[PDB]
Amino acid sequence: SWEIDPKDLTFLKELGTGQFGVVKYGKWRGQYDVAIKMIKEGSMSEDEFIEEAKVMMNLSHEKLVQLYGVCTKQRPIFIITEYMANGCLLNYLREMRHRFQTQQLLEMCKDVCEAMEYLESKQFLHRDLAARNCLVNDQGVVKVSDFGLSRYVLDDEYTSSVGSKFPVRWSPPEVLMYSKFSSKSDIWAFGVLMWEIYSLGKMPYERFTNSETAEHIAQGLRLYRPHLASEKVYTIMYSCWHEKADERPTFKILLSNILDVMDEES
Ligand SMILES: Nc1nccn2c([C@@H]3CC[C@H]4CCC(=O)N4C3)nc(-c3ccc(C(=O)Nc4cc(C(F)(F)F)ccn4)cc3OC3CC3)c12
Ligand SMILES: Nc1nccn2c([C@@H]3CC[C@H]4CCC(=O)N4C3)nc(-c3ccc(C(=O)Nc4cc(C(F)(F)F)ccn4)cc3OC3CC3)c12
Repeated sequence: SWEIDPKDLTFLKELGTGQFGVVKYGKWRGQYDVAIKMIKEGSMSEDEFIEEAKVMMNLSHEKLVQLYGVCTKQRPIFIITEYMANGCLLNYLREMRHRFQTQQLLEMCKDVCEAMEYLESKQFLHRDLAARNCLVNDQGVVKVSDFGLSRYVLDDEYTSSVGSKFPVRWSPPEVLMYSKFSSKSDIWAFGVLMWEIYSLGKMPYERFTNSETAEHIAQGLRLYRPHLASEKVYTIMYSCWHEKADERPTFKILLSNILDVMDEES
């Protein structure tokens, strides 16, 4: 192995600063488009991160951002992945110029759902699913990335429910109260991600702080219907937020629900 020779990279454009590193667009061996992510020095538990990155090189799905290889014989480490020309899903949703149809928003949900069903089938949790960790290619296809990487973050503001950078707004009650992660905490976050999509990238619980969000969820209260979601779309995202984790659906059930709504609506 998975080691790419960094001398085979041509850097063409600075894409900016993403979460945990700078990303560049470039080519590999003069021909192939790639994204090159330079992992910020001191941000990750490096040996654990590299070992898991190499295991993850064996994952492949049309709706997962493909990992190609790594460059670990110098610092910063580089991760070489599929290049997603339309960038981060959250930024993309927030651009009102796109004038999305709701059928396009439901297709974005389905793309993510397929990717998560595949990760679950391979025994992987995402652990930080959110629009900010999804990317959009030149054809408008949404794919999931950054699966599992929260496990290697060294900054304590990101790693426990008490932290300022912890994804409180994408967490179920058992995560906020007891740090209980499971396939069902990924299901809850997926429902929040459908809410982000149908809200065109609004922050979940936008009028609340993280502390107030945790209290809201502790009182059994939830997000409410985005204007663009139909009653059936809202029923699907809401089903992800059952207080009892065992009552939440699986990704395979959500996928069936989404396809049924697509056929019915649009
Ligand atoms: N592939 C990309 N293509 C185009 C743009 N991209 C950006 C932009 C950065 C600037 C901001 C600014 C605005 C914008 O659109 N932005 C997006 N980040 C990535 C990107 C590249 C690599 C990985 C990456 O290395 N992922 C990874 C790596 C592993 C590992 F191998 F390490 F294990 C496992 C799982 N996933 C993740 C990426 O984006 C994260 C999802 C949002 C990419
Ligand atoms: N890593 C994989 N693991 C398992 C399955 N895989 C599949 C399946 C093929 C059958 C279909 C059918 C059904 C299914 O699930 N499918 C998926 N493709 C890849 C895979 C995808 C992309 C690249 C890839 O493009 N790699 C790359 C790319 C570059 C670049 F040129 F971009 F720079 C440089 C270096 N490496 C490499 C792949 O596997 C080979 C073993 C490593 C992988």
